[PDB]
Amino acid sequence: GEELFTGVVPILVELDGDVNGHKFSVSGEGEGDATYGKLTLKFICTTGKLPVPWPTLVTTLVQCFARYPDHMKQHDFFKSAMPEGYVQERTIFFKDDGNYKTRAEVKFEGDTLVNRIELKGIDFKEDGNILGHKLEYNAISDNVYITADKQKNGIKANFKIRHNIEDGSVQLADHYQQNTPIGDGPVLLPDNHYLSTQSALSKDPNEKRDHMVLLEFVTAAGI
Repeated sequence: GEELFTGVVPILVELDGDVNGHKFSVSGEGEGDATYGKLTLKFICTTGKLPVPWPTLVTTLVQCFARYPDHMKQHDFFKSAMPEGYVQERTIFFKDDGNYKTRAEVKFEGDTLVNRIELKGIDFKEDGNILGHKLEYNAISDNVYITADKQKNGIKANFKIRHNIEDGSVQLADHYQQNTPIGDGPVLLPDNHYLSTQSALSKDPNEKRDHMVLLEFVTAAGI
């Protein structure tokens, strides 16, 4: 499956969301180059205004583009599941606020790597940091800690994202993740390791729709 990632691969992302009954959709396009762990993406809210802050969607909106060091390549579950792909599920607990539950299918459609997502958010506070849009449009960076899940023939992960709040404080988002192959072929069940991930958020000065530009680097480490 790793052979499918040796060059630059087009990416498409499609998300339908419902957070406390606020419905929305997001589409994204860009490119990934796993040789360098490099992702360039642009997302648009296709339904109008996004009802949650963009930074809170970054993690949900393709870890198959991680750069695995040569000495770690037998620990890359993500690429091993391709082209058939994998289901990626999360619960994201926003401290003192609501939660997102996400289910996504990541697979090739031809030469394009597609991430199709449903997101459901509940128990958010109307005037909290998410629905109240109190988070800075700021980068996120952290380590995704992966372990094998032999019983789903896949992986689990956990990590924290600390989103800056406009008052100088932090909104914690505790992520719990599980990935399961879609196909029935052999996949790589890894030893414990992590993905060092950094996402830089920006705006396209010519884009009038509600949107997010991302430049992201993802590198496997810890072995």
